[PDB]
Order: sequence, then C-alpha cells, then structure tokens
Amino acid sequence: MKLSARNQLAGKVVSIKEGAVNGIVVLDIGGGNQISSTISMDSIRELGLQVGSDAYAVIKATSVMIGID
Amino acid sequence: MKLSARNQLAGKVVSIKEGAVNGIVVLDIGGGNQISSTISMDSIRELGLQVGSDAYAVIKATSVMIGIDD
Amino acid sequence: MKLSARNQLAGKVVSIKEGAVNGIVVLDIGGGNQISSTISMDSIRELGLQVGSDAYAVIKATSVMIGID
Amino acid sequence: MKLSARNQLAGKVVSIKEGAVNGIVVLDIGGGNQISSTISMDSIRELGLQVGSDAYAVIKATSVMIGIDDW
Amino acid sequence: MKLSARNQLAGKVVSIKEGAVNGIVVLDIGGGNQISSTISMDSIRELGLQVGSDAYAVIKATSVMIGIDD
Amino acid sequence: MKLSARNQLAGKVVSIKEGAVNGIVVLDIGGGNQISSTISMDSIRELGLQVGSDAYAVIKATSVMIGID
Repeated sequence: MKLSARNQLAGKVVSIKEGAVNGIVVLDIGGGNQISSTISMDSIRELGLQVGSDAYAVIKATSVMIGID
Repeated sequence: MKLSARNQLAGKVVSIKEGAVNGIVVLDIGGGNQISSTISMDSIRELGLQVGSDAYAVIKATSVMIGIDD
Repeated sequence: MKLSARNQLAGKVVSIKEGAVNGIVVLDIGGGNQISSTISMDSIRELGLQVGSDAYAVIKATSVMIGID
Repeated sequence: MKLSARNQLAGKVVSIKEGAVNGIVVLDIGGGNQISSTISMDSIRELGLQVGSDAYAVIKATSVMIGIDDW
Repeated sequence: MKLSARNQLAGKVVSIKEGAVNGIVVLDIGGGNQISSTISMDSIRELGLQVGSDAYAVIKATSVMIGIDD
Repeated sequence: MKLSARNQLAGKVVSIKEGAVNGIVVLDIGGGNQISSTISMDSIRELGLQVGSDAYAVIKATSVMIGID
C-alpha cells in the first residue's frame, strides 16, 4: 500500500521489547538516529519482525511536534 | 522540560508551509531523512521557527507504526 | 509497504474538502459506514485522490476509543 | 456526551485481549469489516465490555490516514 | 455516549480561531489552565460551539505525554 | 526543551500503574481534575516518576476532541 503519512523512514530493527498486548520496536534510521514504536504484539508477529529486520518507521505529520532548546 | 516522548530528533528547518490555523514544518534530521510536522500556526510563531532554525522532531512512541516491504 | 496499523479499511472516496495545509477525505467503506480522514493537502495530491478513487482508511489501534450508549 | 470525533461507528464486541495496563477490543462494524482498539484495561472494565456488547469505534479525523494500492 | 478516553475535562469556550478545514477551540477549564483543541470546522459548527459554550476537552490516555522540570 | 504542544498542564502524580511495556500515570492538575497518561515504562523510570512527583501533562492540540452535553 502507499500511505498518506508524510514520514516513512527506512531502518533496521535494533531491539524488540515484548509486552502483553503491545511491544516496543527500536529502529536504526541512520544519521545516528533511532526511532521507538509502540505497536500491538499481533502486528509485531504478523510483520515477522526480528532484530535485524529491514523496516520503516511510519508517522502521520499531525503526530509530530516541534521542540527547541 | 524533559518529555516522556521516546523520539526527540534534532534537525534543521528546511521549509515551513503556513496555513490558516496549522502549518507544516519540515526538518532535516540527517542521514538523508526529513520529518514533516503539522502543528498550530500559533506554536510556529511562539517557537520563533524560521527556515534554518535548529529544532527537534518530537514523537510519542504510541504514534509510530512499523512498515515492511510488500 | 505493509503496515502494522490494525485498521486498514477498503472504501471509495466520496468527497474531498480542501484546506490550506490539510484537507478532509470521506471514504465509504460499505455497510452504511463512512470514515473521515484529516490529512495534508500534499498527501491528497500525491495519492491522486478524487471522488470515486479506491482507497483505504488506515487507523492505528492506539487511536481508536470505544464508546457505549 | 456529544463528541467532535468525525468517526463513531457502531458494532458488536467480538473479542477482548487483556494485557497489563491496556487491552485490545475488536468490534464488528458490519459490511465484513472489523475495528481493533487499544485502550486501558481500566476503561474496558468501566464500560462493562464483553463479547457481545454493543459499542462504537470512536476515531478523531486527524488520526485517520489514507492509503491506496498504488498499482 | 460514554467514552473510554480517560480524560474528560469540563470547561467554557474562551475563543474559537476559524481555519480552512480545521479550527482551534480554547477551553477555560479553571485554575488558570486552558486546553486548546484542533478539530474540524464541521464539528465546531455541528456542536454549535461559541464563546461561552459549556463543553469538555476529551483526550485519549495514549495521547498524553508526561514532562518534568529539567 | 520548549515544545509546540499547546497543552502543558502542571500537576502532581497521584498514581502509577505499571504494565509490561507501558504504564499509566495519573496527574492531579488542580481544580479536582486528574489526567491519565499511558506512556512507556522506560519513560516513567527515566523521568523518575513516583507518587508525589511534580510533572506536566503534555498534549498536542490535534489530539484534543471537544464534547458537549
């Protein structure tokens, strides 16, 4: 599928924290940056994610805030 | 403040699209990646954002989905 | 791409209201249900959406509340 | 209460997966579609939800993305 | 309707900024605190919101971040 | 950091329910209102949250719905 979400950042899975109904996936997206994603365990299983998998961090623009020092 | 949001990514403002009550800020966070943020125009003014400003893209972990190739 | 979002509902575009930076797309997903989506105008153009387009309403499970009478 | 959320879709609870502080509720909203919801266990209990309960999937318009096949 | 959203804060409408497809509603919830809401212009009209209207700010718990000083 | 989030509500922590990857923090912001926040356990620990902590409820404007009687 092609998605409206303005942010679709390729990266490699660095870690997966398995929980009860959710888990947290950490992706290395390059440039020294990592992104953490809290999603359903069903989705982690259905996408076959494991440490080392290639994936994307997907974020709708209305979910992104801006901060300054 | 220090925020619980797991994602706080430093970058430089590449463009700002001004709208009616919202605008869209694009940040270059390095590594060839950019992040687009849709926030209120009031916040854009109050934070003093301009093209070239140093800023952060801040994203709660529960807002991030994972994708894989087809 | 394939997405973790638990909700990916097929439907056809019934209307698009254009704004300044955002627009509102209404999708008929059948069975008398319609979904309204508020997204960037850039995405609306990039996905080539028009009245009648086939599309999907995509919703992260953590964005769905449950209500009762 | 009347809510601003543009999406308020009636359906029946088909399943509830209990987690630690959250659970996942699945609603059959008709037309062969289901909606899955991740909400607090406290709310699942307070709303008295069970398999067979009548409910609504409530989604703010700004939370809905659009996808296409792109073929 | 009854909603699972764990946050439902009564207040009075102090201001409405109209936009193109969205507007921004500000509620006085008391104690010197205000809540700003970015919602569709359709909802603002359909709910009959005006300066002075009694209303509620409704927020899903997964939408709330926690911050601290320093 | 300074954040674009239009809602930054001072309060004191009255409860913490720990989960597997998330926990739920309840902040009393005065006037008889309490705000519940579902965030990662990592964040709860990293912010040093305990009953009695001074903190802020931070909410993006696009996450706030309006309801009426």
